Amino acid sequence: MAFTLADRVTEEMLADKAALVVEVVEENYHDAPIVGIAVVNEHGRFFLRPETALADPQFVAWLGDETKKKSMFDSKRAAVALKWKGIELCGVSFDLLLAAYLLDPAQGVDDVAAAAKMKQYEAVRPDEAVYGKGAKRAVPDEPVLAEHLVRKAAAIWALERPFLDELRRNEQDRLLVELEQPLSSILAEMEFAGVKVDTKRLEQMGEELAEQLRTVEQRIYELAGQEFNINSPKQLGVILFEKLQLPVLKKTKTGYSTSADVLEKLAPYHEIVENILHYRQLGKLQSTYIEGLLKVVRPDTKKVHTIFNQALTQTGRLSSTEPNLQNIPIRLEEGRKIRQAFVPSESDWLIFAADYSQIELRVLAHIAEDDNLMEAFRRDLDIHTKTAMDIFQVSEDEVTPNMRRQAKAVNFGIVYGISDYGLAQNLNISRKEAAEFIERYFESFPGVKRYMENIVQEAKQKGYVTTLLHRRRYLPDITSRNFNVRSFAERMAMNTPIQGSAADIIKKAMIDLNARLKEERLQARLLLQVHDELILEAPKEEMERLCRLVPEVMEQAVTLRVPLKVDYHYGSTWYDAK
DNA sequence: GCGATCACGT
DNA sequence: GACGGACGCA
Repeated sequence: MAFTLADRVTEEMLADKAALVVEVVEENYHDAPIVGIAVVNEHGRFFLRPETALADPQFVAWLGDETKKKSMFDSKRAAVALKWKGIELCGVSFDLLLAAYLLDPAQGVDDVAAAAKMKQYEAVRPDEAVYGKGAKRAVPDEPVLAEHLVRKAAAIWALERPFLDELRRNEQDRLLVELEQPLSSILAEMEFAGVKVDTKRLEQMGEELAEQLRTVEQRIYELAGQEFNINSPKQLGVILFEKLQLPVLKKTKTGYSTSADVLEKLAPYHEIVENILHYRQLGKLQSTYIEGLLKVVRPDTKKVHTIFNQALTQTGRLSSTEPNLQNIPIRLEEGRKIRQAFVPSESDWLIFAADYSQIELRVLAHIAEDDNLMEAFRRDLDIHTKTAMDIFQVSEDEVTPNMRRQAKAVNFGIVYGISDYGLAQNLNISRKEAAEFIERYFESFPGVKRYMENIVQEAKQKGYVTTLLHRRRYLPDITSRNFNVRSFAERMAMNTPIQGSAADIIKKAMIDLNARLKEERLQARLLLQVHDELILEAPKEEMERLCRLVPEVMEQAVTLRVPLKVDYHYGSTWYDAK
């Protein structure tokens, strides 16, 4: 493009409206370099070196002025990288990444060029073509870098209006401006704050694990003949199914299955199997959680700073990476103790955790208007026990533990939209038997059945389904003549208004909570979101206020035909917040 | 640099 | 045949 390579900041660069590019090339933008800045506004196109621009008091003033509106792509990346430099970014009124995510989350828009292609704009290169792939990644020389950054800013400048126009046609403009963009700032603060980690406690757990892995690893070698890579399903498969001749219950595309569900059925045949299961559990904790956390914890602050991917999933859920903090173990006690290493950032603070109880089935009761399901939540029943009572036609005192377990698994399948092979699998029954359970469910909950039928028809007719706050998911596969592919699209038509509305609700709750915390002059702060749960830390003197405030704000985020209900706990570590 | 397999929470 | 971090091979 035609643009100015500026040696200093000028007044015409600080207009009331601009496309702004604050380029961070490193994937993890925490404390990462800013390699260049581009500004496009009514007066022209400008490239600035960050050493110049970020030391200029008027430019910094302009970045922080809420009344100076900026249009950007992935403003959270820029906001966080600037936070690490002590600079506040305000006034971002349009985020092209989030706009493209809302318009079609299946596109996988991850740079300006991919978003621009959605509106037939191609005068910008993909970041990968400019910087390189993995190891071959590099920042090019200034003339090349400056043209790329100005071309990205020019693209944002030209694309704001067509994206906003389509968002408005879809009734998603408020979803962008009042939900996703405010949430992006809250996520930035959460990531920047980080979670404090007790690294010595993690190290001693790693030491304990490494000893136990060593003991089980040698026991496996004695029970087998040879030594082998227990972590490679191929070598393990030769040992189990050829050397020891265990029955082959399930094959994979490349060989025999050694999944935990197959190994458990093989346990009676040979002592080695239980040890492989034990090794898999321990190795999971060591490699994924202990080693992963120690690798990414910042050694100066002893904090981990995750990155929440706000623009990735087709349901509207967040994801979390580097480290992923949304799948820290909790089901088994050995892994749950890892949560003891997540601690408040200040002495005499505590961890506070609040979770919605059954938000997805409450959402389902609301959208389906199912009388039976609505009444169960209005009575605040144990929904798994109640589902077992209806599915199996027994009174509450005849629900056995196994009945409740199988009803909970049906509830899981309904809440996530898993296939009948999925449900049969984790219930260890036949696909046919799993389908009969679903059948008995629809008979006890005929409103849910009507809703499933109607929403599949709606998806076929409109081409998409929507959530309570107008998030959209397109389902072109709903007319596929491949039965599996079509069934998958049908389940996604059912599931997305459920899981996606629950995502809408907690995102609004986060916005409301952040505003309420400031109103009430609390020091408490949000640290993590885990799909239906919010994790905070606060001075211990604030716990009593948070016990009243947090559940109320989360419960009042939307109004449904059934109440929402939030449980909460607090303690000295994340583990204790139970 | 990839594709494949397994496993964690919600 | 829901979704979203970590051998094999190359």
